[PDB]
Amino acid sequence: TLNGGITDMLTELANFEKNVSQAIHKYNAYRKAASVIAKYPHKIKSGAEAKKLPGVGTKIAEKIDEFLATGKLRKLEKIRQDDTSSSINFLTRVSGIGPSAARKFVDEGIKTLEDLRKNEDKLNHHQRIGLKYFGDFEKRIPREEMLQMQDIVLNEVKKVDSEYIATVCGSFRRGAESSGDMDVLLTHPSFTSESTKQPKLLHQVVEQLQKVHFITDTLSKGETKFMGVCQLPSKNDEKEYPHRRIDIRLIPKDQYYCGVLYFTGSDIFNKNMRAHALEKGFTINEYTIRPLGVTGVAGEPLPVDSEKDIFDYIQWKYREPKDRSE
DNA sequence: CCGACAGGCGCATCAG
DNA sequence: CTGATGCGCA
DNA sequence: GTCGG
Ligand SMILES: Cc1cn([C@H]2C[C@H](O)[C@@H](COP(=O)(O)OP(=O)(O)OP(=O)(O)O)O2)c(=O)[nH]c1=O
Ligand SMILES: [Ca+2]
Ligand SMILES: [Ca+2]
Ligand SMILES: [Ca+2]
Ligand SMILES: [Ca+2]
Ligand SMILES: [Ca+2]
Repeated sequence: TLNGGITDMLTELANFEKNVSQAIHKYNAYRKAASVIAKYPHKIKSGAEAKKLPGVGTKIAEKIDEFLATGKLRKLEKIRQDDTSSSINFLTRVSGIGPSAARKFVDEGIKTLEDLRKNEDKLNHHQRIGLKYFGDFEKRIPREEMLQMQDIVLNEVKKVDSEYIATVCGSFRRGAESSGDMDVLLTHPSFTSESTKQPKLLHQVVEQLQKVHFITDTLSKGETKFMGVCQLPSKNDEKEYPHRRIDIRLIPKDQYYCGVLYFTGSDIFNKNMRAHALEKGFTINEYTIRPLGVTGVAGEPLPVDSEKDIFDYIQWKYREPKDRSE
């Protein structure tokens, strides 16, 4: 809230570039700016003051100038009244409709929740589930409920095979008091970078979670990654809990820390960490950290036995999950 | 100035 | 059918 | 939209 007006403003423009301009690099640029301003511990008095931050430049500065003086932004007022823009922006709030489909729907006269709800035959499976649980997917998950979802998931995973480890990552592991969804990192000794000795390792976990009515829906599902919906059981004469987005990723056990670094986030922390490693001659994915030879070719994986080790290689002081939030 | 800008899984489509 | 490209999302 | 080489 310190520069809340400013970071709200920038985030809105970020969402505009992504969903309407389909300009993914302007999106990121505005998000980087937002991020850096949020962490800045003085009430910003001018654009010039903000320009001294990395990722804030000439044009965001002018925008901050206009906002400080008048309390709003002309470019945004216009965007707020452009019907098309607002309609394309709204439809992307549905899980499974990105900038492209949203623009296609709006060209065909589909602009509202009602339009969607009586054109189910035009949506793919994912888009349909997102529509179905549209309101639920935008409620946040209190940490108390995340703690119950974690208990179910670990216990059921345990029940399929005691050798599995499941770790709830995302904002939950960063200690947040509320979460947007649930991210589960799954490992098992039969799946490593060198061999897959059992098949259905992810499937059997999903199947067990569906069997106890915890996973209610499936958005997509391959061998290593599941994306879907889950729900806590409710007691008698109570309202049902909202349905919730759940992601489960099966990662090679020997690449656990690159993996858990990756799903712990935040999204911008990773982007800033991958972007900083690139500048120091490495590349990081969910799997490995590798060096970069002059040609742009990735060297062979470096040894890693902790989250901390990854931070060393790119000359960063270890930051606890709590301190990786935006 | 002007080239990247993080990286990859699953689903969907298109050319052959 | 592969293989390549784009989308939506993590 | 921003940066740094
Ligand atoms: C979406 C996204 C996720 N990630 C990583 C980091 C995230 O912690 C993880 C998935 O987390 P998410 O499920 O996106 O949740 P979150 O960490 O954003 O927190 P919230 O629930 O409050 O929205 O994957 C990226 O590196 N880049 C991205 O763009
Ligand atoms: Ca700057
Ligand atoms: Ca969406
Ligand atoms: Ca999450
Ligand atoms: Ca997620
Ligand atoms: Ca029900």
